[PDB]
This record gives sequence, C-alpha cells and structure tokens, in this order.
Amino acid sequence: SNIKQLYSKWKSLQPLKPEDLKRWNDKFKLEFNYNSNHLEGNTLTYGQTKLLLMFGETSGNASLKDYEEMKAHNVGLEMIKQEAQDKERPLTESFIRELNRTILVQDYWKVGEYKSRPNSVLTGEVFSYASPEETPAFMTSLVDWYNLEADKGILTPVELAALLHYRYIRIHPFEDGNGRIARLLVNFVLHRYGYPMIVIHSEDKSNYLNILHQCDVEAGLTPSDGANATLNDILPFVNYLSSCLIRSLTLAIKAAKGESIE
Repeated sequence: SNIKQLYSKWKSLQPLKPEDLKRWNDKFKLEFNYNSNHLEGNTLTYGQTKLLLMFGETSGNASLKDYEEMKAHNVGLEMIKQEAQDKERPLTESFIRELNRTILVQDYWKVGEYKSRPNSVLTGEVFSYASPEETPAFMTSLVDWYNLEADKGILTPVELAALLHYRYIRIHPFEDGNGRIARLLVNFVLHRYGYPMIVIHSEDKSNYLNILHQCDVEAGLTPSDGANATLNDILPFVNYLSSCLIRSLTLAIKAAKGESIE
C-alpha cells in the first residue's frame, strides 16, 4: 500500500534528468560501499571512503587492504549493474565466483573458489552452512532455481531478491565475502527489474541479523532446510528488504523532483 504508491510514483518519474540521476547514483555508490563493507568489519571511516570513491584519494589512518577491498567492492557493484542490465543473461555460478574473486582482491591463508574447510560458526548455538561436499550441488540448484523463477514471473523482485539472499547466505559457499555477495545479489535483482538499489545500513546490523535469526528457526536448522527455505518461511526478511526499498524509493523520488538528498 505505502510501498506500492511509492513504486508507482517512481515509475512515473522515469527517466530522471541525468543530473538528478547522477546525484542519486553518487549517494548510493557511497552509502552501499561504505555500509556493506562496514557490516563485515571494514574500519574505513566515511570520509576515508568518500574521498576514495569520488577522488581516488586516501586520508587519515588506514591499511592499504581496507582501501583495496572497498575499491574492489565498488568494481563488484559495477559488475552487478552491467550483469543486471543485460536482461537476457541468466544468473550464473561463474558470475558469482568472479564476484567473489573481485571483491576479495586476492588469495589467502586461514578467492573465487567454493569452501574446502567448513565455513561454520558456534555463536554456544552452532551455525551449520553447506558442507564443502554438497556446496557445488546446492549452488547449481540455487542458480537453476533462480532463473526458473525469473522465467515464470510469479515472485515480485523484492521477494525473489529476499529469497535469493537468504538461500545463498544459508549455503555460505565461499570461505569469505558471503555477506557482501548476498547483498550484491539483492541489488542485482532489484536493478535488473528497474527498482532502485537498497542499502542495508551497518548501524542496523543487529536488527538485520535478528530478522535472519527468526527465519532460521522457521525454515529448519540444517543446511538443506536453509537452501530450500520457502517464501513464507522468510516473510520477516521480505518485509525488512521492503522497508529498505521504501527508503530508497522515497530518496529517489526526492532526487527526481530536484530536491536535496545529502
């Protein structure tokens, strides 16, 4: 109702005047890169981040690595935009792997390859992701599933995005970067279908984790149960992404009308 009105208004303002559109895109690039990386412990400040993405300048105290991952993640964003815009290109395992390879700049000791040692965590309540053995089978199922949903056109982009994020995050296929891939995949879906991309804000991290911790109890605690989580299982997370989309739509409409955003 509220979201549907905002969406309708957004569609009516397409296309945005390029200077209004640039302001929107600039702000999003900034906030998405900052927040998505901050959620995973990147300690670049907002200034450090902004001066990197807008001017390629470094400032204050940091590690080269923080600048590299932040920069690589932005290359990742560009990748999903281009992949999404080519509407006839189905979601591929190879694209997701290249995404991992990209955003995590280079190999490591305990990139772009599925997990070989388990990626689990004993939060005392254990978190069981896909086993290294079943991961490739689970991933082939995920992309096949996604593209089938894309064909039959029943799910809304928010729903499909939410479920893609959830199932992916439950498989947790790579040794690292799975949080950022999940969130990149959401914005892949939204961008492809003409929605403004969303920013899960790192200030809301506990809420974000909480919402997914509710879904976890609903779907089933095994790695199979996560991979096969239904839409009705993940309803609280569908609502969560919708509230983000409400924020994006409101800001984007504001930009289209020439009003201030920053």
